[PDB]
Amino acid sequence: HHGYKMVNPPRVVGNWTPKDLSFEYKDVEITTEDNVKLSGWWIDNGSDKTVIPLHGYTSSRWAEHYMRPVIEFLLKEGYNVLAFDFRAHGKSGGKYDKEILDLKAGVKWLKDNYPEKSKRIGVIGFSMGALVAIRGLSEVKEICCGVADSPPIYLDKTGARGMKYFAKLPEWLYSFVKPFSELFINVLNYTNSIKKPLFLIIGRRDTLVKVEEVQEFYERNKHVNPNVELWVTDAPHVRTIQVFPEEWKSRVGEFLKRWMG
Amino acid sequence: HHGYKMVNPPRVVGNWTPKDLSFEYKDVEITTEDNVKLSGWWIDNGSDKTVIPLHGYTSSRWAEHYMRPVIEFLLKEGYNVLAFDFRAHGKSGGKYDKEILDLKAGVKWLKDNYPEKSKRIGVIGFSMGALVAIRGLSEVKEICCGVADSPPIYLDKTGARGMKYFAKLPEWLYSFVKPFSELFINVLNYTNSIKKPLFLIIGRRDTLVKVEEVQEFYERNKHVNPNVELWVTDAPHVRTIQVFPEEWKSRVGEFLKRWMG
Repeated sequence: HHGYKMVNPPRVVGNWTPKDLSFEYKDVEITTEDNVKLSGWWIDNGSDKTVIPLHGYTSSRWAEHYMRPVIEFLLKEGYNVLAFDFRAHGKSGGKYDKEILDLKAGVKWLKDNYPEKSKRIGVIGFSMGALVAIRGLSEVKEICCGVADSPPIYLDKTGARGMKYFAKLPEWLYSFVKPFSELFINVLNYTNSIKKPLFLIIGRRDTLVKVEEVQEFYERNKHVNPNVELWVTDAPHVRTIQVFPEEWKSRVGEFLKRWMG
Repeated sequence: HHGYKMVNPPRVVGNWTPKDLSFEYKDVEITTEDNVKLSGWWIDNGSDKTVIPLHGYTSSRWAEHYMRPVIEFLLKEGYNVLAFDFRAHGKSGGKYDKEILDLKAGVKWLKDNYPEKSKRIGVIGFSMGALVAIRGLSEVKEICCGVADSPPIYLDKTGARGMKYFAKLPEWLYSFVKPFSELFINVLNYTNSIKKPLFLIIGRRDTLVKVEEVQEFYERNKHVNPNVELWVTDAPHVRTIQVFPEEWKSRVGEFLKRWMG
């Protein structure tokens, strides 16, 4: 095989909007510093606080097993929400590292256009989005706190684990899933630079990320960050909010109340 | 679940070009009647004959297990080749029935711009592309012959078969593959309208399309088409050319020589 010059994620657009949660919202376009046009929802909930939920690789803002519940949860807590698709995902433009530019653009859009709605900004990321949340908490000054649910710490190891499950499929399904494996950053370096409140969540039934990996991130970061916390759960990858919704929302709700005001 | 408003196929771009086969080629853009911009290779091989190889759903012109071999084969036979990505696949534009418009646009581009290179036009399709080849042979007058390798005859049944294999995967892989199942036309109607040479190829180890389905298409069409042929092979879906390359190329080469001149 000769490899792949380029592998763009699938684009999945769901069939619900914040209207289905009984919240008014705007469809907006956000432009990044490298001129990528992102698609998102601006959901003005009458707050001076905004939380930005970040979806995973190959996912989108619609993912019903974690994005719909987290957006509903955030709005019911009274926060404003900006929820956008990462580049090349969902309805966003761009051809498929750079997702930090997407988050920076979203924060800039809030500060430029709705500063009164974004006096405080928090981030919640899932899977790939949890890595972007971690990077954002380090590099984006306007973010005051972050939740990182199932962050891959060792991208190569996580990639290799996924591959272990490809052996079982029929050949047509294999050639479908393989390019995204091959398409699939030093995460631990961020343990030195994150000094802001951080809530790490990792599940024991996660077949992509080991609890030991997130535990080591915690052990390193806690020596320079007095507000990092770790929750080890009994759920699969990014599905604590699905399997343990009451506890996830209680704990994350308390964390956000603590830092968002 | 609320369903999917829209599911765009993954975009897979490989790392080979016709230069790697030692053939000069042009990167071209072809515009459909509904204004979709397709990407393709125009490979002028000094012939008055062009063959158009059509890839499958979620695939692209690069697929190394059938598209690279068929393009190499066609060029070594001395045919010109126009090889494009269907809408929303590979490098082609469009948001994801309509693939017949893509084929019509390719044929129009040849006839408009290179009529001397396309005195005869043949089509070879694989999987979804084989359905488009069948439809093209019926509806596009400029096409003189077609090869349909592994055409789904009953799209709903083929879709249902694929789903049988989803039960085995870990939950993260499932939510990845499911939208394309749900996203996934009366094919047998074409048995009445196809009157031009048609080579049907179907494998016994095909887990998506039953040999009986393609056999029934053959039985119906042969009463109005004196030049339809059927080859039942021992290969998996679209992989006769991979498992039996010499026989595939010998038989398809003879078919094309018979009709292309």
